[PDB]
Amino acid sequence: NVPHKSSLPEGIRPGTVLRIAGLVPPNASRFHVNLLCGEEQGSDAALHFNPRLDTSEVVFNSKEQGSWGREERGPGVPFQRGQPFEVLIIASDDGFKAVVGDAQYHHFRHRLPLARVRLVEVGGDVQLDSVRIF
Amino acid sequence: NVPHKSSLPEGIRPGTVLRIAGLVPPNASRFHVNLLCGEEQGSDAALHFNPRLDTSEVVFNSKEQGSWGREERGPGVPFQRGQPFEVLIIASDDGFKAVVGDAQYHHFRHRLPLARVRLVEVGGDVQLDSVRIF
Ligand SMILES: OC[C@H]1O[C@@H](O[C@H]2[C@H](O)[C@@H](O)[C@@H](O)O[C@@H]2CO)[C@H](O)[C@@H](O)[C@H]1O
Ligand SMILES: OC[C@H]1O[C@@H](O[C@H]2[C@H](O)[C@@H](O)[C@@H](O)O[C@@H]2CO)[C@H](O)[C@@H](O)[C@H]1O
Repeated sequence: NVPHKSSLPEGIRPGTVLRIAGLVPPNASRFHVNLLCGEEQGSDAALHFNPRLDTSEVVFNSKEQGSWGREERGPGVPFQRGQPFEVLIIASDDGFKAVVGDAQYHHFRHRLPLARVRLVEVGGDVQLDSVRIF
Repeated sequence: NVPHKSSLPEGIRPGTVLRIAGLVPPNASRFHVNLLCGEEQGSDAALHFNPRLDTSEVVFNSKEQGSWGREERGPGVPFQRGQPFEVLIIASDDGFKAVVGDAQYHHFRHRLPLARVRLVEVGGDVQLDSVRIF
């Protein structure tokens, strides 16, 4: 389906909320939500949120000068092929809160400063009904 | 018809999201969402979100020492009788962002210090499905 890419020219502040509503295809493998620091290829990523249906896992990480940081994995997979989903990604001064459904799924401490974030990206095996930045 | 009242023993910070999902009765006059700083009757209100189906308006305000403050009004009423709704109240360093539907509605700029808030209440003419604090 069409992916999402949107600029955040001033960055984001504690209280920024990214809301993604969609539907994991019935034969999906994996999709992702990126908060990048530029339009450049493989740019630094303050957050990489990667639900993996094929391997039954959800990986969190950051990227800096082309090398990945230490992965963090959440408890379980709050996604199912063929089911719709609602994701909130909430920026605090300490980290990102990943809310799936009606419960917080994981908390990802910042590695890159918030003010360096300048681009949001949503793609993969995912059908998107709405992407909003509040 | 049941009202929601839950304590925030650790308070709220920037990056906190208050999600409310419910339905407005077909005979509703008003319902309210309050962020109070204690369980006192007539406690100080850092925020008071008051949709009104009878006078067709949405009022924001703050209470301090029993006295209401300056009233702020949103553009229109994104609520209807006999219709479901979703409301996001997002706390940041500057104020509270009120989102209704899938669109930013209004921004209430802080009056009380955010650290005062220790309690959440939802009452009035409203039928609640979920009230989550992320
Ligand atoms: O961490 C984000 C990236 O992970 C890469 O895959 C990891 C894999 O998760 C890990 O288990 C091991 O196999 O090494 C790989 C990288 O070192 C993904 O390929 C990449 O797309 C990101 O998701
Ligand atoms: O909204 C704060 C309080 O307003 C009270 O009614 C106000 C009214 O909104 C205002 O237009 C003016 O006429 O003074 C009235 C009395 O303060 C509500 O009765 C109260 O519940 C609060 O909502």
